[PDB]
Amino acid sequence: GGINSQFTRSGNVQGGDARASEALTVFTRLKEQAVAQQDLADDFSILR
Amino acid sequence: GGINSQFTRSGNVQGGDARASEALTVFTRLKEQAVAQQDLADDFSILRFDRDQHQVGWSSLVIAKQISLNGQPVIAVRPLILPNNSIELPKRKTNIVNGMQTDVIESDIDVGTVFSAQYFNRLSTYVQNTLGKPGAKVVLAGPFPIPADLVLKDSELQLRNLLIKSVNACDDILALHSGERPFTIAGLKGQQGETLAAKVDIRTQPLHDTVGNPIRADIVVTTQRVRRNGQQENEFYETDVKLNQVAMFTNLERTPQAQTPAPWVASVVITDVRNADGIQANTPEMYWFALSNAFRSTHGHAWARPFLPMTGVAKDMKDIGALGWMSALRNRIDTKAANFDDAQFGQLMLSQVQPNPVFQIDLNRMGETAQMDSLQLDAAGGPNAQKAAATIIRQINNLGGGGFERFFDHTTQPILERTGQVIDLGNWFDGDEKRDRRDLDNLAALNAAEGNENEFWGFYGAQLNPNLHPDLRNRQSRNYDRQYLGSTVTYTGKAERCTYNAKFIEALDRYLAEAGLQITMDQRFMGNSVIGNNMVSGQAQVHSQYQTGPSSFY
Repeated sequence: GGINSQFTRSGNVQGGDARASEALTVFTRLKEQAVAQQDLADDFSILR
Repeated sequence: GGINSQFTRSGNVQGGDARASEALTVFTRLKEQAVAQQDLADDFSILRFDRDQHQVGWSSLVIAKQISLNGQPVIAVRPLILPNNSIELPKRKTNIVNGMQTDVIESDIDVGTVFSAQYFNRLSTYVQNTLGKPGAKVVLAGPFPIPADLVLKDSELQLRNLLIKSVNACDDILALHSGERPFTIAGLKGQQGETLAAKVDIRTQPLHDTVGNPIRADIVVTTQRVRRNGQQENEFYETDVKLNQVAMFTNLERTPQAQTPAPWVASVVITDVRNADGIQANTPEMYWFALSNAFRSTHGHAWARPFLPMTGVAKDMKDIGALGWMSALRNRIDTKAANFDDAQFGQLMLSQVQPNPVFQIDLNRMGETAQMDSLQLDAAGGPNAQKAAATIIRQINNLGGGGFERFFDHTTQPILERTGQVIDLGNWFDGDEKRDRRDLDNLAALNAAEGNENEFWGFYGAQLNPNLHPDLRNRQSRNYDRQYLGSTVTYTGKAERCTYNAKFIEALDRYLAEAGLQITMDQRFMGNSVIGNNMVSGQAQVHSQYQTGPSSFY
């Protein structure tokens, strides 16, 4: 919390979620592939 | 040597180290990736310390960051040793005598003995010459070896975390040398109506280091900030409310009394002390605040909780029934029974275990907290005994106001004591997963050897016999581990065990408690425990030859 802002050592550790961005990228690639193969229609959206 | 130059056959063989260039390339790529993602700042350098052209035992990687203080350059270095399994260092020979025969003992050399004063002097001179500053001051930040048998091709995350932690340590030491505001508990009030709570935990899987090294941990004590207001929002969401963590495990030692005091005494060993993951700062005054949590484990005899049997499984390695082998009855007490429960478990602990524990620490000069372990080792005993104690007292005074003299007197009271015990550091691969070598303790050896007391006594003497030479003790300890654990043992370093002063812990706890720190946390009749306090000492008071001879003196 305020301890990090009180000392402010250079460099960043943790503070992120890495099982969401990769899933979003995978889903976007899968949607693009499905649309290319005339399997779906470009009328929906994917959000995080 | 000169033979090759005397014949000069075409072609070259060997003559190189291949576990340094690849590591340097990996570290450069990781640094570039981290800088690209706005994770670090381009202000530090990575250099290689080749053993071939410096004539040293092991090659190393050094991370140097330099600043300017009042016009005087200052360089901070964090060397990383790189042991290799493809080459063998020459061993150390020692001689002992037995009667009329003398023999030679071939010992082994660890990583710690390699990092000597001459090694650091050569490293500092090389860094000074490379960076273009011949007279710059160089300050150490704490070595950290990279264990062997580790494939660098698929270990990118551990190396990245190690690099970030090394940069953080360099920043910490530079800031400490420059001079900043000390961390005090007076600033932890928060003035928002919150309280600090300590949670105890019992674990069965070992903790892991930043490089995957397992660490034994049975009792874990943590400190958190509880900010539960009335209509608290963010249900199921928590904002990093955690400050410290201490890993502890208990071990039993037997006092030498022939056969009312319990035969065995429980000693608690502190293995790892660390802060929260979110906190990126490491200062000396946080170490004592975190260490103060160790004494809190005795609030409800929580150190005995791992000893009680678990229901359903029995690894038979930590069984407490083996303690009955040397009891009044020869056989072992049989747990895992319908009748057995906590009703007489307390009776057993009262009748065969001392109520009070003992606190010990496994100091390591090559661990993550090397800069404090070395200081405590120096304070334990040596040429630098007064300076280390004065520094520790000054730090404790800086943490929480002052006036520590009312509770402790370092002039006529030792802080730390050295028991003359050396502990190997290694890991053995269990059938399921890799474990820690320190799982083998007195209870484990007693369980392995069911009734043969002489073998167990030999094992116990192989640890703390003052008469026997230390090399023989290390040899016996290395043989016993192979005998019991398995063939997968892999040693990685050395550690030393020390015993804290009994009054020092209580004085520190009372000083922190009086300094405005408030921490809150959490059957069959046996007899009257209070009738014995009131006892009449005296007896009722009611009214109800020596022939001599001549003496020249009088």
